[PDB]
Amino acid sequence: ARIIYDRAFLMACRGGGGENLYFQGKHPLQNRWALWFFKNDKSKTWQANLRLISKFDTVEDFWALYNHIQLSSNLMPGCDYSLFKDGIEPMWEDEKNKRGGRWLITLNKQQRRSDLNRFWLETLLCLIGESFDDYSDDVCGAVVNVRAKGDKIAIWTTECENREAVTHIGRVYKERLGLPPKIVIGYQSHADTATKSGSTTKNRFVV
Amino acid sequence: ARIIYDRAFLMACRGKHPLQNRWALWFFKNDKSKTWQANLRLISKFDTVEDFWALYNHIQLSSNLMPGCDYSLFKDGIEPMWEDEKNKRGGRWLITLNKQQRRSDLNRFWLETLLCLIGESFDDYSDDVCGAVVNVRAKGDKIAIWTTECENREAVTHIGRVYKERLGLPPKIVIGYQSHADTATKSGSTTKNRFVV
Ligand SMILES: CC[C@H](O[C@H](C)CO)c1ccc(-c2ccccc2F)cc1NCCO
Ligand SMILES: CC[C@H](O[C@H](C)CO)c1ccc(-c2ccccc2F)cc1NCCO
Repeated sequence: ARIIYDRAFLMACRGGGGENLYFQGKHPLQNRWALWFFKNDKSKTWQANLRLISKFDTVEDFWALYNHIQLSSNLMPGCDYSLFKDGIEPMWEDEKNKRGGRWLITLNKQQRRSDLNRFWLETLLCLIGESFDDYSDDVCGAVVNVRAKGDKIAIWTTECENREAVTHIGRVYKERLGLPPKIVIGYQSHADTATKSGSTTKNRFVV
Repeated sequence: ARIIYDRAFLMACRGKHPLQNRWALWFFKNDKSKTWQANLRLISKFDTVEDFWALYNHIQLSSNLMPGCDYSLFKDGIEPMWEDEKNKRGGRWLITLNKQQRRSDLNRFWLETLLCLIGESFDDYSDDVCGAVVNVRAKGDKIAIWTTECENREAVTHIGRVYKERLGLPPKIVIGYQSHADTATKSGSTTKNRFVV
């Protein structure tokens, strides 16, 4: 049976406390997850800029990692963070992303201060909590691109032709973000996003 | 929980199973026309048993063995240079192959070394492993496991003992652990060993 945590449960497991007696007191995740960082440098190759930070598979180890990064880390533009299921690289060329795409939220300059941290955490909860019912199996991961022009947050899914999975992910995600129903989010095939065709990329789906 | 694969398991996964660590394969060469950083090339990274074997099977089919060249597999975020923050206080267990041992032992010992790394073969003391280097040379090839701290005797000697076991070296063939700080100093014909097994 799928391990599913709602938003309230994940939030109550936060701040630590549990003794983890018998190694049996932590709350297991459905999936193991890997946190990645990708910098920009004096042309290091794409592989040399992509770094694995940490992996986890309990609610408590998620929060120790989240609380740590929140206390310790700086927010540099040009950088990207990704949380992906164990064994999927955060690159669209990966077997599990090549046929896929992303549900994209773009924030303007002003919304860095107000919405970036909030929307990123809400995104992470959706992933580790298995919030999309059977369609959570279609999730690969989520990416945050920290940029001067405006930040991007996206959930990556495995198959852009699975309309029922994709649209359900998008509905629940927009709901969990608490976006106004007139803020429309768009799902972009990685194959279209890889092609630079001018102004904007095509949306396969919108919610 | 720690991800440990014995030698039989890794061999049966060959032609996904996650590795404890992500690993980076590097290529380097002693050309003078170019600065050291121009000679250090990053080939690929991986973090599953299957992606290790796709990379190993590829390099085994495709690549040529040129002397003067070095290959290195290091944990993600450690450069294969003794000046790195994770190698500067460290050293290496060293296996020198003589000229005839190239044809017979280089490929075998290099693979057995790689299995020790990706499989986490040293129990808690695999956290002390930084990587492994192969120096392909005319005089005789060198294979070494690099560890992070030459003063961690219990970690170092356990690595050395399990490594010599996994290489199937006879107990008469003694391997030596050399601090990077001594190996950086040229003091004559060989370097001092901090430990021996
Ligand atoms: C520098 C902090 C960075 O900020 C983002 C861009 C906005 O929030 C960031 C990156 C990764 C994670 C992270 C942590 C645990 C699991 C998975 C993760 F992606 C958390 C944070 N920061 C949260 C608090 O600001
Ligand atoms: C010439 C190929 C070279 O040969 C060594 C020196 C002796 O063996 C070499 C280098 C790297 C790797 C390698 C591949 C995947 C992950 C990590 C690695 F270090 C494999 C090989 N050779 C395999 C076949 O012998």
